[PDB]
Amino acid sequence: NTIPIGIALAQTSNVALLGQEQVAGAKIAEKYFNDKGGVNGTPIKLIFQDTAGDEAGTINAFQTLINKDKVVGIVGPTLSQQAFSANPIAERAKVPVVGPSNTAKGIPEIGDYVARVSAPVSVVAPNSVKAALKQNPNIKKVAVFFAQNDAFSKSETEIFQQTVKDQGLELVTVQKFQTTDTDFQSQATNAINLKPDLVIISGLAADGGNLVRQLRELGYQGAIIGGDGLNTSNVFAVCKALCDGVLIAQAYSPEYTGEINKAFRQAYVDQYKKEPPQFSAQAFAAVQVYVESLKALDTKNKVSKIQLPELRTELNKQLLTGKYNTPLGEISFTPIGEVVQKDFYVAQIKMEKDGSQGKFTFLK
Ligand SMILES: CC(C)[C@H](N)C(=O)O
Ligand SMILES: [Mg+2]
Repeated sequence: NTIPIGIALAQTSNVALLGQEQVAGAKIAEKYFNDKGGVNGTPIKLIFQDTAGDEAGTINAFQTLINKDKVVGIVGPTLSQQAFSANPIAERAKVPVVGPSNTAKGIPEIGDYVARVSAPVSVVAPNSVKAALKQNPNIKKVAVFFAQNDAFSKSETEIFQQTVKDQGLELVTVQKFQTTDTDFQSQATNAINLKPDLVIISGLAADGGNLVRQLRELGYQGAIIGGDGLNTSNVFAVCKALCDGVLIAQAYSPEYTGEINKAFRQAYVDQYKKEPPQFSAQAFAAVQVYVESLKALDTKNKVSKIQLPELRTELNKQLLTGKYNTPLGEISFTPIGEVVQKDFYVAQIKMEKDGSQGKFTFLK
């Protein structure tokens, strides 16, 4: 006997350039927690249902997990775009959802069954603008790009634009693109003609990487910030040496000294031969929230005897009250499921000259 927890992430499509790191973190969590006896001796069982890259696929994944797989709760989905469509399904069904990486404004507000462990754009994004200004205090002109079809990108770009204004900088253009575009020559040229000192990009990974590469190809030599959708080593293949120097805010640091981060990091590095990325740590934290909440609930009200609808409702109630020492740091939730988290960072892509290898360097 095991306790089923649903994992609904993008395992296919270009959205999997983000989702695959989340899957990796979830699997590390499953082993970590099951090796510790699961829920008071009862193992958990992660049930993975691929969402693919759109809303329909996410809705289908959620419905399958809820109805066929009888899960006690869901971790997912990957994108805020998917969450706004699918999370109401879980809300209506009274099944908890813990978002690992949905950072758009409004996610926890979807309902009483929706929480997230991922700090939102309003607190994450401004960090990278400040870091760019530290590296070049003479930045004056800023060009902004965003994916107009993606909910998170639209939410993130508003924060970047407001931050640019509040820092007293000149916003010289806002250019739009689609996440499915591969070519950005006209937008990139129109921005470059305005002589920006800083370029900020809110898109996802393939699109963001292609845009970075093209800006450099077209002669742009200024600073570049990527938003959360570029926050993956999967961009390295796309922009190669021309990824070098891109600044990306972080809601996780491998060097954070919390005991569980040490264990998570060691497990990750031993397997993948590089530092754990933010998305992996966030997925681990989401699974941790479920395991620790299930343990607390089970101690007070043995879960093997609770029928599923009540188990789901009691688990949701429990998780919202918990405090968790996770790889992300000490976190908890507001009464509506927003994460409470203290520390943020900025990292910078450092490519090797040949362009075939790189890493994220954390700024001090
Ligand atoms: C990069 C992506 C996972 C983004 N944080 C979102 O909310 O969709
Ligand atoms: Mg909520």
